[PDB]
This record gives sequence, C-alpha cells and structure tokens, in this order.
Amino acid sequence: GSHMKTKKQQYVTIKGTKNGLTLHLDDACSFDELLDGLQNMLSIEQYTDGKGQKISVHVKLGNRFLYKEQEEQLTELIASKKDLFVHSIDSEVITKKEAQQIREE
Repeated sequence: GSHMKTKKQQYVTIKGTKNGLTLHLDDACSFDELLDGLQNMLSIEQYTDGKGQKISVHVKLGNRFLYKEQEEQLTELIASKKDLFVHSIDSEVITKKEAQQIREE
C-alpha cells in the first residue's frame, strides 16, 4: 500500500534498457561485483539509445579505491570510438607516490 519513504544512505541502480549505460553506485568500502558485471554485460549487449546513448558510469564509492586500471583497459576499446556520451568517474583518493613498476621477480 501507500507508505512514505525517507532518504537513503547506500543504494544501487543501473539503467541499460533502451539507452546507453547509466549506473550509480553509492557505497564505500563495499564490493561492486554486482555493478561492474552488469556494466560490462549491458555495454556488450546493447548501448544503442537512438537519440543519445548516455554512458555515464558514476561510481560514487569513496575510500573504496577501485581498480580504475581494470575498467580503463576495457574502456580503451570504446575510447577509440567515444562519439557517444561516455563519462566514467569514481571518488578515489589522489596519492602522490612514485609507484615505480619494477619487478625482478
């Protein structure tokens, strides 16, 4: 029946039906395996909107520190033809460190 709802703290929503891919995750220190899964699935399935595919991946996680490089590598495939409205951004913490990738292992 009718029931008034208050505000939310941590919600998840993914829109990829007749449009591009608009998803918004609002959770910190939590896994987004149920988010990244659909993200890739929908992008491969169909991102054909018809008017203007909105491919805005807004991962408002926080101090979760997601591996952008993991998503970026797959994004590179679309970046070569980023004529659509694609915009992905998270909430990582900038770290000024010399992370030299040198492995003698």
